[PDB]
Amino acid sequence: THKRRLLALGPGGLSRERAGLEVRDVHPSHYGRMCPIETPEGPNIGLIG
DNA sequence: CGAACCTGGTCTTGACTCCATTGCCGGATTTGTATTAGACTGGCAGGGTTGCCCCGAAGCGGGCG
Repeated sequence: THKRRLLALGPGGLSRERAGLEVRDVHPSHYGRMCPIETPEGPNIGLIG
């Protein structure tokens, strides 16, 4: 699970200081394409899936 | 009762040794400067991608003198 992991913060990706809370949220196009359960639990909720 | 003894510190003499310490002294290296003569004549360059708030500044529409 450290491979096959989707990340959302990099060069050209969204930094935490510019992170919008809309991108944190799941929405029903993740069904089958991402997992709403598994994500980091600290301040990086929803960015890393 | 008095006379020597050997030995502690306490100190002195003088000779010996040994090593710092400059002083050259000659050479090695190293730091800075100058000089290249055909002709050359205006840059690459991504972080920006928030949200909110306060505020300063431009700019134009609005009445105005």
